Amino acid sequence: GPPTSDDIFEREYKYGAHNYHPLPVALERGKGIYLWDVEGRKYFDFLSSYSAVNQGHCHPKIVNALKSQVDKLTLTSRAFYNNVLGEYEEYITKLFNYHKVLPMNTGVEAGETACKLARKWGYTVKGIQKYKAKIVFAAGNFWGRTLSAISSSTDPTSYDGFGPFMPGFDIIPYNDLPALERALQDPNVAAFMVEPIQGEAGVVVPDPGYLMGVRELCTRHQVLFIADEIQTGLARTGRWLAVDYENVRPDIVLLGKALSGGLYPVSAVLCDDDIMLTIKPGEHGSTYGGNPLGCRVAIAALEVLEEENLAENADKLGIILRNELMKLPSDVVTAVRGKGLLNAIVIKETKDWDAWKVCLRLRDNGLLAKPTHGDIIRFAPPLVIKEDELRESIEIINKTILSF
Amino acid sequence: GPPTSDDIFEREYKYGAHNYHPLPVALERGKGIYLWDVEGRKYFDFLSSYSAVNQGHCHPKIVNALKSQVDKLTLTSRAFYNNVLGEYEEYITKLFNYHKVLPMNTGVEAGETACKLARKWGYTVKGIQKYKAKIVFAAGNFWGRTLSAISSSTDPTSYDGFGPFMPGFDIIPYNDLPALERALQDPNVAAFMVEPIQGEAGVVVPDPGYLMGVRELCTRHQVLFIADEIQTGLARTGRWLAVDYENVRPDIVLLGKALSGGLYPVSAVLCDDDIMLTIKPGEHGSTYGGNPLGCRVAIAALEVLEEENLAENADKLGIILRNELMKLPSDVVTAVRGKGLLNAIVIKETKDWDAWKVCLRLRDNGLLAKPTHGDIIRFAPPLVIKEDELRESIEIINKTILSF
Ligand SMILES: Cc1[nH+]cc(COP(=O)(O)O)c(C[NH2+][C@H]2C[C@@H](C(=O)[O-])CC2C=O)c1[O-]
Ligand SMILES: Cc1[nH+]cc(COP(=O)(O)O)c(C[NH2+][C@H]2C[C@@H](C(=O)[O-])C[C@H]2C=O)c1[O-]
Repeated sequence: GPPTSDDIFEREYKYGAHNYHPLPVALERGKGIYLWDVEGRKYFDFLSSYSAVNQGHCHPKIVNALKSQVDKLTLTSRAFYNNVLGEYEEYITKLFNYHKVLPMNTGVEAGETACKLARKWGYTVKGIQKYKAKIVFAAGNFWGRTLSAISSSTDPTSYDGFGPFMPGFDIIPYNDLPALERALQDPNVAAFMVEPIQGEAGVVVPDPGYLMGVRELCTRHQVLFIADEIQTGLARTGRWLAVDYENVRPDIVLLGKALSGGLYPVSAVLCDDDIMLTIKPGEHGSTYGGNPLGCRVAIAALEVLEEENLAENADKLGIILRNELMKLPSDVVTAVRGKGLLNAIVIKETKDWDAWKVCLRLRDNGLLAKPTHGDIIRFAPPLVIKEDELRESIEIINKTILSF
Repeated sequence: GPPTSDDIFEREYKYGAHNYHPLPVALERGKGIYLWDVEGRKYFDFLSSYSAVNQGHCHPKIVNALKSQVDKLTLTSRAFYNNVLGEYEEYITKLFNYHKVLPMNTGVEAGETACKLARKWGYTVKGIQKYKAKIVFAAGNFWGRTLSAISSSTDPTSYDGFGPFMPGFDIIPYNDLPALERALQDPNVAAFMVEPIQGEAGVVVPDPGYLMGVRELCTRHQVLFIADEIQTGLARTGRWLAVDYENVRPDIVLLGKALSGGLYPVSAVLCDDDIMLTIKPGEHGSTYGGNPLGCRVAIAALEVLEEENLAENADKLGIILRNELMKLPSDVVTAVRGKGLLNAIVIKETKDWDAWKVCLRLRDNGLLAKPTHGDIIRFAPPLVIKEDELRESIEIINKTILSF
């Protein structure tokens, strides 16, 4: 065990795969909104592990839930029942007001599950001829790194080199109701999968009334509306789900990341009986999906969000953050956009700087954030952050931006 | 919170998806080789969560590793480095003697990652024209429930209804070297993915010399040999990897399940530099893949396997188990097969009994096991089980089988 930061990089370089190019910073401790590196330096976290730690790192109540259950039982597999799962299922379903939930582990798996449902329902309920069922996605979407996920990606870095692509995936522009209308003319379309705000694409927010339109068009052409809320859901945008901003009820909602508070890989797929029960016994699952340990963390993690009114906090602090960022000069920061605490800025890439360089200097001033395309820096702190703390971070941003 | 077993079933029936039909038994506690239900009844576990708990449930050293790290840091995402990952990577790679490891969460994800590597290497190193690269699998294979996984399945229950399938997946019979030779005639084949013993299919063991043949044919036609050891690896069959029985070195090995000891979803993809480095930064990953918490559990979990010589235990006890099971009457138990502590029996389905009924009666006599096709019951206890305990379980098996 080499203790120094450079030794952590070079050890991961030798023995680990080069499938990431992370911001050079070796972290050793995390608590609430703060991260510490192995030389003891302290950083505000403005990524929140793409929203996985809405509750802040190692939130005590979520930690205790984990610590309590590990001493009892962690995995039976779903060959048997465990005592915890059904309790979790009763909570999550009643919370979001859907008949049933299907538990999975990672975010991609929730997506894969939704496509399987979309398709199954397409064949069995809609009466589409077998293996002609289609799913529409939006350009800029991101929902994982499986062969299926990357088959619906408009990002060359994701799909280039990764071999024949899954058929039945059509792609239309995001934030475009005429495009959706055009596409849903084909009776073989089963679902449209879309994010209320596109995270990985650079916090792209659609025009007011987009989600209402999507809901209305889906209903009109008998097509399932799948809301991927893995990153925008669970309080970050300032509501339980980002779709709540327009009072829209998707057929299928996907949850992940914050569902655990960073303590365990837990994802969920929420839908009603007419859709969910198209999948009979033996036809879908996952070894760790619904395990006792994950479910306990999830209950705790959801309790934190509700009882600390983190949505309401996120909404109000979001406004402050954006208003301050808009005071930066238009020549340097060309855009500020977001809902709640899922915001971003676009920096003008020039001969004296880019987003990477900025993020390096932010790190040197005690703030951690990562660029997502080369001009776009994302500002997503944990939702347990308070007004003064946020105003310290903003000063760190201003300082760093104005120093170039 | 209803405390009774029937209430656990009916609550999961109402609020949870119907994608499993588990053996009616509601478990609340697990430790070593034992599981306890909510009415306080005690059961030997002869499934080991399909090999996830090789180390027994809640093994103290693995528990402590989890308990220690949760208080420190659990998830930064791979936008940054953490202090733990590279330590894990140095251990796992040196243990199995491969240059690099790519960390993922669930078993399916390791599979998906291997195909992506197989393909990428096919295009970039082998020079296959883009999107003609093929992967061969074996009939009866099982490696997850993604659209890709089920696209290579010969099981109707897995693929029927799940919409157009991934191209470039050819399927040949298992345990058939002439079939493999035939298939690898096509220069566009990139990899052959196969299990040393097929778990989900009903513990199907190939003839001695199959894996040597597979290794020799793969090498001859410049095709990657991908060994899925998610279930057979990590001591269960009586070796570090089941492939070790024939001293064969696959190009890519997949690990999972026992890599954590049931305490966390951790999978790994192990290969050398010429294959691994075909994937550049930004082109593959996973939110929870390589997280500090999972890596700490994994180190601990691998330490238990080595320092408690569980392979050596598994091998010896395996022999006893099989020898005893073969003494059962041929009229009832038509086959016994396995390596180490991954065994199974086939029951003759008749009007007086089947595998399901048997497993119900085993439950009533304090043993837990599930059938995998309707005639096949799997016997896979945790590897920390000792000779007397195993001989108590055997008496439970004999008793139950002879009572019909
Ligand atoms: C809306 C939505 N839908 C599904 C998923 C799949 O989630 P998962 O990783 O658990 O399979 C995600 C995960 N988003 C990630 C993962 C990440 C990495 O480091 O690989 C980069 C990144 C940026 O957004 C998601 O944002
Ligand atoms: C060799 C190998 N390779 C990949 C995977 C997928 O891994 P994972 O589920 O972790 O994603 C598995 C999973 N084995 C399981 C999971 C299960 C269910 O409930 O669906 C049926 C069962 C029987 O063995 C595997 O044995």
